Amino acid sequence: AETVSFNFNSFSEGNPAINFQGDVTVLSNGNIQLTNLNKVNSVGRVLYAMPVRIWSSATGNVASFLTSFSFEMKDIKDYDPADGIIFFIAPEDTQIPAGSIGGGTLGVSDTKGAGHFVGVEFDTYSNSEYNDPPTDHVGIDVNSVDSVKTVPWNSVSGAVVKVTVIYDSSTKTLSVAVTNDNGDITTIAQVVDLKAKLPERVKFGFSASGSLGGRQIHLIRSWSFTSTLITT
Amino acid sequence: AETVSFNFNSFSEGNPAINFQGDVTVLSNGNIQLTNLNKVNSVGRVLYAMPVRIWSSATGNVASFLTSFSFEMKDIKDYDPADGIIFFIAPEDTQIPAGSIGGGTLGVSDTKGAGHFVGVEFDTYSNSEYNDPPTDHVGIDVNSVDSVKTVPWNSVSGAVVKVTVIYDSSTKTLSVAVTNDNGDITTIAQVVDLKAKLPERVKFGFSASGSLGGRQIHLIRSWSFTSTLITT
Amino acid sequence: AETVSFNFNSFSEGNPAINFQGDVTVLSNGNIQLTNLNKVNSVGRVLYAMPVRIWSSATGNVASFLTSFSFEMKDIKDYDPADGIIFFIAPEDTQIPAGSIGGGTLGVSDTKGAGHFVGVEFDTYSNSEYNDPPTDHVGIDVNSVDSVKTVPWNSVSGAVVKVTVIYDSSTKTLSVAVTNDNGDITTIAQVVDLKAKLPERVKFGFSASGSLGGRQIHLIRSWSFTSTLITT
Amino acid sequence: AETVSFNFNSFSEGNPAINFQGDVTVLSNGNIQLTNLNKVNSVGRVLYAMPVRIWSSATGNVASFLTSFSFEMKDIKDYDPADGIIFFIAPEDTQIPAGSIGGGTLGVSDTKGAGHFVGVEFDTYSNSEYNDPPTDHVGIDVNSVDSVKTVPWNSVSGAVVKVTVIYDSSTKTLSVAVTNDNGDITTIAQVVDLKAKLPERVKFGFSASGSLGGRQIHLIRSWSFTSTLITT
Ligand SMILES: OC[C@H]1O[C@@H](O[C@H]2[C@H](O)[C@@H](O)[C@@H](O)O[C@@H]2CO)[C@H](O)[C@@H](O)[C@H]1O
Ligand SMILES: OC[C@H]1O[C@@H](O[C@H]2[C@H](O)[C@@H](O)[C@@H](O)O[C@@H]2CO)[C@H](O)[C@@H](O)[C@H]1O
Ligand SMILES: OC[C@H]1O[C@@H](O[C@H]2[C@H](O)[C@@H](O)[C@@H](O)O[C@@H]2CO)[C@H](O)[C@@H](O)[C@H]1O
Ligand SMILES: OC[C@H]1O[C@@H](O[C@H]2[C@H](O)[C@@H](O)[C@@H](O)O[C@@H]2CO)[C@H](O)[C@@H](O)[C@H]1O
Ligand SMILES: [Ca+2]
Ligand SMILES: [Ca+2]
Ligand SMILES: [Ca+2]
Ligand SMILES: [Ca+2]
Ligand SMILES: [Mn+2]
Ligand SMILES: [Mn+2]
Ligand SMILES: [Mn+2]
Ligand SMILES: [Mn+2]
Repeated sequence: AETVSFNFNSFSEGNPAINFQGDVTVLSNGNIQLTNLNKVNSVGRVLYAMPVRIWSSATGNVASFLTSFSFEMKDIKDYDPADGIIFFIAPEDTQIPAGSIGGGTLGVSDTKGAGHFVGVEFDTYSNSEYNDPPTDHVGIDVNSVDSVKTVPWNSVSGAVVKVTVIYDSSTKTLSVAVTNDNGDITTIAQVVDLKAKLPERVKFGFSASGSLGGRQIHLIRSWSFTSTLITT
Repeated sequence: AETVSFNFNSFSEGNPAINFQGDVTVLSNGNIQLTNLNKVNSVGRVLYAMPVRIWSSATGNVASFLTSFSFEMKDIKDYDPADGIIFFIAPEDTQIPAGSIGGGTLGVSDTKGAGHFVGVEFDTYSNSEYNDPPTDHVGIDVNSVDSVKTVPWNSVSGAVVKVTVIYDSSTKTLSVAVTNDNGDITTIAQVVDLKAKLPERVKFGFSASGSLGGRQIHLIRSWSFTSTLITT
Repeated sequence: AETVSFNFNSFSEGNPAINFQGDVTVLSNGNIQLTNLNKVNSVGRVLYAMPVRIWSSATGNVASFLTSFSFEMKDIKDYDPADGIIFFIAPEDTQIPAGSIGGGTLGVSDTKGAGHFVGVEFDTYSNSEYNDPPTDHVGIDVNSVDSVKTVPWNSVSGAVVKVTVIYDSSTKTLSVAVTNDNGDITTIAQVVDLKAKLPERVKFGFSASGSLGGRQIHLIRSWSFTSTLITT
Repeated sequence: AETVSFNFNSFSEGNPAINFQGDVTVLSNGNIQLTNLNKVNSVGRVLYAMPVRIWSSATGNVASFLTSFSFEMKDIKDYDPADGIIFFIAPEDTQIPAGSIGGGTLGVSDTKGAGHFVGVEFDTYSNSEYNDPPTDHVGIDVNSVDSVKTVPWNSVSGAVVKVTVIYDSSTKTLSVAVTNDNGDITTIAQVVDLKAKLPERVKFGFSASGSLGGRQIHLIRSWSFTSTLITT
């Protein structure tokens, strides 16, 4: 089988194994800070530089993957804690949408909320334009920030959140387990045909954004990942 | 919310949080050995002593849970490396089946391979009487060792295996991510309505067994667990 | 290490992790109400259902623990706001003393004030028969409600009180930090050898009581706890 | 009573409430990074700007206090993870020792390891010149980094540690509870006469240092404090 595996307990600007897009910046503590607190409509994204083959066009097999990462979102004086973080999968040539307004687009979609990607969003602001639930939530996104499915969640400022994601190729099931600071877990699963939605080779990464009045600290602390594609 | 969470990096006899059934033994390194290498049809089971309420008859809600554990199976001279380990969920009054023949029953079912439990098996011997695939495998079991679903797997002697399981109550999806020593991951997912198959109060644990000719070292090295039930 | 850890931000009847004894009742808001305002000499106790091994006779080791909890006492019309709440540790077979008169015994001692337990009381009535200080007070109790040591305190009706207790096994020191509604803190420390006073396995819990004329609302709002025993 | 209370969920340079000394720096995420990874023998300290009266020469009373804080230490490529962080109490005019060599001095003692301060150290390097234990450890220091008492500990890279400290004026006991990432707790308590070792007006703060070959990330994430002095 074809396996791609990597582990990051801290990051560094200059590490070729990672693509930095937008306002992303690396702190002296190794944390990746996605958005710039001073910029309006800030958008920052980080992608694993090596594209991953999530499915074979020859066998029709989709890859199974296991990934876990930890992030932290914190409030900053006088700004609404917005808009959130999104773990996404997109075509290998993905870039921040031209003229991105940040905000509820989470840095992965156009103004209508459309884009080419599959991801798990940790949404901390309710955008009625994208049919967001009234509270903070974790959502499964398929080519749109208008979630296919969401579950109520609570974003605690300064809290380190651990997330585990399992994608089972056979069932095409995407399940997420979120471990909040207080020990409680929040889960959400959704069948998503990766081969029908994305190209053979994709890139994995994170993205976050802010608006003029909505800004907060978005940090990726660590990230381990393993994908296995059966080639037979 | 109602959360039960525990983390075992090592075990020690005398700990009231752990119930031992059968040929279980605690090694000095803190590892648990499930079967006795000198006994015919050995069965060993370890359970979290406290019953967990996976669903509420009052709200009809089912709990979501996230658990990861690591184990090791090592061949011993002369015996067939069998029969494996099973991570199961059973009624709180669960006991080793009376007159258990061990072997392919994995210590959780009767001779016909039937019993009251839901589990994830790491089967290393092909029992045709229970329709086992021809190779080592991982399987989702529901009241039977005749798996509802299996996925080809490989048990490497002396290899430390890491497993992560997510049960999403909303979708009733049980997903398993197995990480082999060589970095490759194996996944298997299955929709299982815990509320329909199990009583409100259950116990979680591991069971291993052998036969006269089938014997091998079965080790549980660690186990972390978190279940969250919505009480409103 | 052998660690037992739990966290309760709210409670609900049916959670097997909790044992109720006496007139305990769970409110719709998730709070636990210890006594029944309509019963004479009411006594209500809640205990963590799983026995904890605070010390090993095999190693002579004693565990250290950190626990924090919040409670509230509210006066009711024209009953005496009596008699208080007590956080205690007792043998796992602990039951409300037979023929308990409640009142000043706080639900853990006999009529003479004797019992088998260690605890921290938040006393709101002064029982001369138990040598209570003339005012409300926090006290360290060892097998008796005739506190080994007390510190003046003031129970404010309707006020939420936060408590932090640290037990350092090495020095056998039990220190308590009580944070009042107004912001001030009250502390009390006392060396207590748990190994000498209690058996290896015990239970932690809260007890409250009243009498015929002494009754009030005793509420347990939250409770987090962690103990670690060195097994080596 | 005279009570001083403050709570920081994030810090920032320019906040008059805090004094910065040495190589301290405030990351955009609100975290305080005590040492400079690029400087040899780096020392950074942070203090609550306002001196706190711990004892009174008039009444002879000593204040009790409750304080908890969280920090994080993480390794950096090719540098020994040293030397650690220390929560200290010192005269209101306390300064980084003249000609400090950082390293095992933790930025509070001279070359011989002497200084005017009381503190709890989270020591990650074994300096035999100060009689350190052979492993990472937590220690109570009184005017010397030659801890009056230490307890075995383990500094996990990238893990967020929570510390709770209670000082009971009555028994003059200083007990510390350290909650590790894996949930285990470590405690240490020592009787310390603040009145005899420190002036009436003191300053609380954190200090960390490194050497040429010894460097690591030292972050202070949050800090709440409450001291109450009985003025009668
Ligand atoms: O409050 C945060 C949200 O802001 C929305 O945009 C605001 C913008 O921040 C404000 O300055 C003004 O222009 O009104 C806009 C419309 O609400 C974002 O659209 C939303 O995503 C949040 O970031
Ligand atoms: O070889 C391992 C398998 O043994 C099977 O039982 C054998 C037994 O070991 C042998 O001594 C003889 O009695 O024949 C039995 C039937 O094949 C178990 O049934 C199977 O589960 C494996 O353990
Ligand atoms: O007033 C509260 C105290 O009452 C004492 O008991 C009283 C009882 O309430 C009253 O009805 C009558 O029977 O006299 C008793 C003796 O004083 C309790 O002993 C004390 O603990 C408080 O609850
Ligand atoms: O390795 C960390 C320890 O370093 C010790 O100092 C070293 C110094 O880092 C190195 O450059 C060379 O000069 O040898 C010194 C002697 O060991 C510190 O004394 C110790 O506290 C640690 O930081
Ligand atoms: Ca949104
Ligand atoms: Ca089998
Ligand atoms: Ca009393
Ligand atoms: Ca040192
Ligand atoms: Mn959304
Ligand atoms: Mn099988
Ligand atoms: Mn009393
Ligand atoms: Mn030291």
